[PDB]
Amino acid sequence: MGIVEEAHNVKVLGTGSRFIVLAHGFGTDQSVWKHLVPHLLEEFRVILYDNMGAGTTNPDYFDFERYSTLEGYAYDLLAILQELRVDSCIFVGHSVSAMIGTVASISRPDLFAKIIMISASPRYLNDSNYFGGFEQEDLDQLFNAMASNYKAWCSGFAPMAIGGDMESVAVQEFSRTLFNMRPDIALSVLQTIFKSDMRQILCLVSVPCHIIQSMKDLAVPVVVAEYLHQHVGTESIVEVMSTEGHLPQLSSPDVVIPVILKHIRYDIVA
Ligand SMILES: CC1=C[C@@H](O)OC1=O
Repeated sequence: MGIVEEAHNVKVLGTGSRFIVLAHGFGTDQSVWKHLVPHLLEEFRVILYDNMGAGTTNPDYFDFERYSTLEGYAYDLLAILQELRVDSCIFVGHSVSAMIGTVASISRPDLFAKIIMISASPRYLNDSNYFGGFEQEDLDQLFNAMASNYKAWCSGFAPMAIGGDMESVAVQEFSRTLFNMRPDIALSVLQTIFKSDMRQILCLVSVPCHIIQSMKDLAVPVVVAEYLHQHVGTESIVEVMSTEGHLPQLSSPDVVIPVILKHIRYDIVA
């Protein structure tokens, strides 16, 4: 394996000709895609990778300056796509990875045939002019909790992010990946995500975007999906699903997998 492949736990599965890249969100890893991957093996070559800072990655590679902005993660994605020699791909970014691929696509639009966003937001904090879902006090509270008892925070956060029954399998799975992060990395990364503001780069997007989210998502009001639709600088489409949860591809795969497959297969009218 190449040096980049190894560092990000890169996997390339399936026997298709076209590439599809699945990029996971905060607190989880490439296993979040477990219900989707079996349906792509015949049509594509599926690229899975882990973000630096996930519990599956080496904590000594986490460079706090590099990842102080989402650009740092976008550089990692480009490096992965280069090492693998992708010509073009369909990119599926979950949570923060939606914006990471968006940033990457502005530097290299040739690499991206289409972006599919799941549980995406360009900004979580409110503005007298924009509703992201959170005030600064909400954040201060979250971070005080994380810093004071990470193990306890993971147990209470997991059911909230996942939604539905608090003793479900998906909650256990997310709870476990959450606690596998080094607490100071988890704290730093979630702060970086919650403070971010990508609104101004949306009009520069030149790759069509499919914007998918649960109707009940603790971190993404439904109006943020409309916001991304309005401000993305090219063709885009919204699909709000009748599901609850920030990781719906994991907690409601029976419902969510067909939606993602639909947006992989069909294209938006130019
Ligand atoms: C999983 C997730 C949390 C959200 O705030 O952004 C993400 O990446």
